[PDB]
Amino acid sequence: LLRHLKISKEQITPVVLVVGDPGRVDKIKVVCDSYVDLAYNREYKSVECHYKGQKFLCVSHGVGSAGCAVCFEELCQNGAKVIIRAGSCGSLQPDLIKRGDICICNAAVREDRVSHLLIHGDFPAVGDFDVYDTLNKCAQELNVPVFNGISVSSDMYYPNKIIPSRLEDYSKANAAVVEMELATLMVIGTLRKVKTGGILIVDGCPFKVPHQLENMIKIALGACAKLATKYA
Amino acid sequence: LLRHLKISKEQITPVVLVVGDPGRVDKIKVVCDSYVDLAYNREYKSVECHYKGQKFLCVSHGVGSAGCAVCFEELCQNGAKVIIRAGSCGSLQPDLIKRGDICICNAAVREDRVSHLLIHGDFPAVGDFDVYDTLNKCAQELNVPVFNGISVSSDMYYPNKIIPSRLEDYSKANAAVVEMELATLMVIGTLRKVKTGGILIVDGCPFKVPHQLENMIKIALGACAKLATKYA
Amino acid sequence: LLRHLKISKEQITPVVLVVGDPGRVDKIKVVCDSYVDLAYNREYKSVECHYKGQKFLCVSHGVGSAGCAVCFEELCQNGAKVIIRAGSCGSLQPDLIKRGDICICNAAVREDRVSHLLIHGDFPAVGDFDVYDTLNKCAQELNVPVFNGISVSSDMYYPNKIIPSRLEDYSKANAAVVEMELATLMVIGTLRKVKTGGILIVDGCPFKVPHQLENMIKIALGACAKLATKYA
Amino acid sequence: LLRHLKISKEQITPVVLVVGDPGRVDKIKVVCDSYVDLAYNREYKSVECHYKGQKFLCVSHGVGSAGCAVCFEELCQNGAKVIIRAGSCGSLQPDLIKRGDICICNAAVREDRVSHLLIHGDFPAVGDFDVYDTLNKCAQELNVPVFNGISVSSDMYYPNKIIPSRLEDYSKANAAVVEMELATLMVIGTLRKVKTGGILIVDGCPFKVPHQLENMIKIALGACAKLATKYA
Amino acid sequence: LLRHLKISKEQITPVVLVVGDPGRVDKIKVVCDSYVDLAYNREYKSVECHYKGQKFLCVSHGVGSAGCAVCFEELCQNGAKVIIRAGSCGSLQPDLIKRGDICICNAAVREDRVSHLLIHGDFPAVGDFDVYDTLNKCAQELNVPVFNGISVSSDMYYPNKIIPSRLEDYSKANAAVVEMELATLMVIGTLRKVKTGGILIVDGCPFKVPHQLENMIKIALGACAKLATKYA
Amino acid sequence: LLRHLKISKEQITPVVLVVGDPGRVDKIKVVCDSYVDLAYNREYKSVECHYKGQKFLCVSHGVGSAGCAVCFEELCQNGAKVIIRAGSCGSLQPDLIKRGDICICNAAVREDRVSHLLIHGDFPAVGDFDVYDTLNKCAQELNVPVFNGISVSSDMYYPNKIIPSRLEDYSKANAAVVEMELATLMVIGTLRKVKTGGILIVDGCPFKVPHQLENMIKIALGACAKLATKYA
Ligand SMILES: O[C@H](CNC1CCCC1)Cn1c2ccccc2c2ccccc21
Ligand SMILES: O[C@H](CNC1CCCC1)Cn1c2ccccc2c2ccccc21
Ligand SMILES: O[C@H](CNC1CCCC1)Cn1c2ccccc2c2ccccc21
Ligand SMILES: O[C@H](CNC1CCCC1)Cn1c2ccccc2c2ccccc21
Ligand SMILES: O[C@H](CNC1CCCC1)Cn1c2ccccc2c2ccccc21
Ligand SMILES: O[C@H](CNC1CCCC1)Cn1c2ccccc2c2ccccc21
Ligand code: NA
Ligand code: NA
Ligand code: NA
Ligand code: NA
Ligand code: NA
Ligand code: NA
Repeated sequence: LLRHLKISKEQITPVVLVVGDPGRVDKIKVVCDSYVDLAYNREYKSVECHYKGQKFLCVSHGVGSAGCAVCFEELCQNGAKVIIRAGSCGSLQPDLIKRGDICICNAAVREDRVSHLLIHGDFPAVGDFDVYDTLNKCAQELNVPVFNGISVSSDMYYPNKIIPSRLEDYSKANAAVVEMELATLMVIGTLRKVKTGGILIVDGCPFKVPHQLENMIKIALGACAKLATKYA
Repeated sequence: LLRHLKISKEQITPVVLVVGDPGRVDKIKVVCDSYVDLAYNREYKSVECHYKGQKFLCVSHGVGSAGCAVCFEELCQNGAKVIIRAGSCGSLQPDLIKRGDICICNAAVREDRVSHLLIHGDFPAVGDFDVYDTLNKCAQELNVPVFNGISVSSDMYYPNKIIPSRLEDYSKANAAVVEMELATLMVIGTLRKVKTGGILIVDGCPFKVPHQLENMIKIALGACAKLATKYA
Repeated sequence: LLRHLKISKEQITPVVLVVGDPGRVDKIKVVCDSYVDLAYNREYKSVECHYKGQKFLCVSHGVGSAGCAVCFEELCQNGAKVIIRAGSCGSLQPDLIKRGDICICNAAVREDRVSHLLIHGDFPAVGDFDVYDTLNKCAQELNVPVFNGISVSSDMYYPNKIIPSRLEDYSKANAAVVEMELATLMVIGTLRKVKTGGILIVDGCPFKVPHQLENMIKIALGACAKLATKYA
Repeated sequence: LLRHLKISKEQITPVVLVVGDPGRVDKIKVVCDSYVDLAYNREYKSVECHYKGQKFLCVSHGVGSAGCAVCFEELCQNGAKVIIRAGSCGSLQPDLIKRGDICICNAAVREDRVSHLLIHGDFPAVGDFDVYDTLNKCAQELNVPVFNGISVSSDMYYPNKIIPSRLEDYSKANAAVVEMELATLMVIGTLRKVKTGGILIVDGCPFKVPHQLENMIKIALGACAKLATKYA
Repeated sequence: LLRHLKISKEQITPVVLVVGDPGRVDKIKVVCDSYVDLAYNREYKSVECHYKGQKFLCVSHGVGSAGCAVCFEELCQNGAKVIIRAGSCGSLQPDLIKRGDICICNAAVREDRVSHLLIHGDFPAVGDFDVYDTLNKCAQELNVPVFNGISVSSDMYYPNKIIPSRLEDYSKANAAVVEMELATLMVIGTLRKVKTGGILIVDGCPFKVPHQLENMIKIALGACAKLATKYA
Repeated sequence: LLRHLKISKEQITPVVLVVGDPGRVDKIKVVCDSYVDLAYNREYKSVECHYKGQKFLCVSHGVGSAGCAVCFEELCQNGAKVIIRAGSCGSLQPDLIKRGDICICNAAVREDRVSHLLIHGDFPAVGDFDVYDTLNKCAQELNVPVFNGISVSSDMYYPNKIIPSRLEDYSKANAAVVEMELATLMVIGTLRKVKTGGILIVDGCPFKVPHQLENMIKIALGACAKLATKYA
């Protein structure tokens, strides 16, 4: 069994949908056609989802880059071929990207540590195009407006007042949103030959919805099934 | 209510015992005299422990520095005065520090990112002496052998083969153990005027027990009650 | 007139094809339907290309990141909306990617300086998806096999023996090819809201063709015309 | 003979008191019960002190981290087991820590270079607890009020106006005092398995006494004798 | 033949005058006594100059550090013994150093990347004294007033508004002028045992002539002939 | 009075000769024509030397960059115009530069901290040419063979075995010698508009004489008198 996910390599599907909150797994699994509870250890909850004729895991990775890296490494080193993260984010363009808006991200700022412990900082955190394109196409098909851009992946949710946050810098650099895991997923995926992507819903802004969440989940599930079809 | 711990500032005790696994909270709370379940959100589980006439929270912080920082910031900014982490670690001195051995750590290597987003890297991750001294004294009283030293707090649990891990370097520098949160707790505590400490049990070695865990938990609970007495 | 390109903002087309060698501009312009020589100053040669009913500039940017940044900034700050770089590269996967092979790159390693003088190193050098997708589709249409991957953009062509080159590190990290400008183009484009892309032909390997070049040029010209159609 | 201290390894006592000024050695040695002048080379003056039945060296280390490292390395590599630095410092909390106040420090900011040439910057500069506890206890016994905290060890005494000093940053981070050697002593001690500590008297503030110095010296001498007793 | 300069090692003279613009080579070669056109590839134009009885190449290196490094490495690894750069620069002391003024520089700020890929950043970018002295003496002989100082060699000509430029910092540090190649030439020369120097004419200021250019060219040619005499 | 040198600004001569050891001041002052003892505080000993009709201070600066910076800042901010360091060094080219050989250095590697706390690391540590030329000319006049090159100024005299020393790297980069202060003197001098230089005698090699010292001192004194003549 995987040391922390507590599942076997035989239970790892080619496509895996990852989310941060173990509770969101339970909310996702009930909107699939059926499911099989697999394991629940620490913040890592794993369920096998059945959707549109296809099967793919949904696994929670917990909050933050170092914790999610444990999850992602165990999946990538044991059979996963596609990992899509669905999660929440904050808007770095509050005049254009509002609460409830959905963003499909192709790349990320590596404001973590574990990616730098894996490869030099000059290396890009970048998603797989085919995964990005699949998420965009599933949204168009469901007639759900979405934004596209770069996510700032930061290990600091609560800032202090001594070292200035770089969020305003990255906003001026046209980063779209902020969250805490995407860049780690992307680097690990690139290093391990796993195709990755990310779809995120805005729930706040670091500067001065149920319908949207349902839509984002449908997009994420729709894309997982489309990609899973290729590997079946 | 605190955004992620989902408890109120009135429920925050002066002393808090933190652990990584929500399950370990449940294992700890039943060996106290009594307890009050408070909240469970994401990987953050909070319980009020009653032990030796005193009361103190036990809260899980999840795996990894960025995730535990969310927990620690919410406690430090809302009334906590003492935070002791009890957890697991790997031995960096396998000829001297063996599986099951217990280490009480006074300082830590800042191989994370969030501490660096809070204060310059030259700043030390260091625990409070009185907390360190209390944990040592509780162990002596229970006649439980312990080691003392520096912990390497690393955001990388699974290494890759491109960038060498610094664990051997830090072993040669006489670091005792490795784990993934202590340095983050220490810096946040220093910045926020919260006294911190750490007690850890060895469960592996990155290089070439139930009785010990019970002992470590007794030491941690013993020290929490001693410190809580001062604030009551 | 632009200070170094020596053309006017009115002569800047929405789509620009950039190459390193002023001579390659002359080789490209004669395979278009017609052309208009615009300017030639330093290594910056500018020609207006007419191809498949569309018009777009072809401009040389010279060798190396600091020199090409002068070219790219003048285009991005004066009307350019799409910049595609067509150039040469070295294979970082010599068993899979051979001399003459063509690579369409979505992202790049920022081993330059000017990108870091513009934005923090954690920021990704990433291309525009629509541009990447257009280059891939034009190749499929012409039945020309291509590879896709990350380029290492390095300011050091001739290494010395004191500081080890990171090329082997990035090869192990699954970077596909090496060249000297793509990452600079990508960051400048992201900062300036300009869509960028890159198509490259392998002409060597840092470790132990005319038909292919013609094909790569046809792909690059084909994609420029397709994108130019949108802005006309 | 040691290359720069000009004493023999047989003259090295288990406990050594270090100070910056060779003159302070002469002021310290005359308040002991008796003494033996050993050597004086460059700024390194060594005397054997006899106090409360015990013997321990008092050695000057000069101004600044690179110069004191020569002194500390020669002691640690030739028999020293405990090194206590007694010196002066500036207040980083001028509303709380005033001129003449005494601070016993447990850790330090590594704003030097030599510590970084010895071990990675993430490593903590931290003192030995038993040494820290001994200095605190000797002060309580003599009824001498003291403060405890982190020292900023900076290689820059005279700032210029181009690069901002980090002293205000570290003050906001709750560093207590500033001086120029403690962090270097701590890292060298940790690497060499030597127990270190520091006691400092405030003589200024970087921002907007004889009785206290006598008290601080008594505390330092008192602690040296207590520690020396263990090794005799 | 050299890969990019397209000349043979037999055509490399001991002394080489380098300039950025291929056009400036043509302007320089006609004021010599005679010349021999050698090659023109990319931005690298090479001509053999005959002046005051001596012979030395004049070669263009293009804009920017990464591009000029290709030129400089090919010369230094194939016989060159002295390389003098003559070029343009911006004044960092606008009250003292005005448009048209000439500066002979002995050292440079390494705001590039390739020098750092060759040797650690602490290493100085410094010119050869004898070359510096020769340029100064040739100016005195021609009664041409000149300034002397440090050049900032920056890879960023067009700044953006997110990361502050260090030009004001270096101006306060008494750097005289800014340009984009000198530091790269100096480090490569030091590493390869080639004597280097730089003479520059002010053509702007980053903050709030034909006679001078002719004078600067005469100085540069005068110094090349003097140095070439030693090797003939 | 200057805070640490304990002399007045009126006692500061335009030319100052600095050495590390207070004892070397006493050895130097007796070979001048006459002298005036000024002050002795900590490792800072100041004497007014009379030589060949001129007067100039000789001041000891102690061991190491942070300590000598205190000395150099007090001189540069209070009237000094020329500072020459005479000292010892280790050979980084043991096959060419042997024990007793004398090296006159024009630039230095900034392996310190205080220079970096004053100005960004890309800035060169470089000496004044006129000072360098004067030292070379005084040696030629006395028929004393000398070498010229770059010094590595390192804060680490005693290396440990965890982090590799860069001395071999810098030797391969053609650095001539190693010592511990020159780079700090050069940066401080450049920032403060003080002309600096360095002359050094080899007394060891980090890898696998009285007549020479007398010669080096004569050269240093000879150059001080020549420079002092200009300011009198
Ligand atoms: O809300 C998610 C954060 N979700 C996680 C936080 C803890 C568990 C789930 C996005 N987000 C940020 C991510 C990183 C740093 C700062 C922010 C931020 C600021 C304002 C609004 C949203 C923000
Ligand atoms: O076992 C804990 C790790 N516990 C956490 C891991 C995930 C959840 C709980 C200590 N530990 C390490 C911490 C950091 C990096 C490497 C190691 C390591 C290697 C071997 C043995 C123990 C090790
Ligand atoms: O050939 C292009 C380089 N083209 C430019 C070089 C000068 C003008 C045109 C790709 N390339 C590299 C780019 C960067 C660093 C190293 C290499 C490299 C090594 C071997 C083979 C190809 C290589
Ligand atoms: O006074 C000691 C400094 N003692 C040494 C200085 C030279 C010899 C002895 C503490 N101190 C500082 C140490 C570091 C950097 C700045 C300061 C500082 C500023 C104001 C007041 C005190 C200060
Ligand atoms: O003009 C040369 C630049 N020449 C080159 C530029 C492109 C081809 C030739 C000096 N220069 C700068 C060099 C670096 C960065 C900024 C500046 C700058 C700013 C104002 C005035 C002059 C300046
Ligand atoms: O001897 C002087 C050092 N003098 C000072 C040392 C303490 C007081 C005086 C040159 N030197 C080095 C300077 C820096 C780092 C390493 C070395 C080194 C190694 C071997 C031989 C000479 C060496
Ligand atoms: Na977590
Ligand atoms: Na983390
Ligand atoms: Na160029
Ligand atoms: Na460049
Ligand atoms: Na000193
Ligand atoms: Na120092």
